[PDB]
Amino acid sequence: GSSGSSGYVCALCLKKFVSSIRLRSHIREVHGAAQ
Ligand SMILES: [Zn+2]
Repeated sequence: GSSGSSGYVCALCLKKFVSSIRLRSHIREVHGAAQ
């Protein structure tokens, strides 16, 4: 396997973030996966 990508990226909007949490909540406010 190959390595590279360090940061985290959304699975829907495909947007990169600073940390995991910052991305998690983003999906709850932007994507709101708490339906
Ligand atoms: Zn997103």
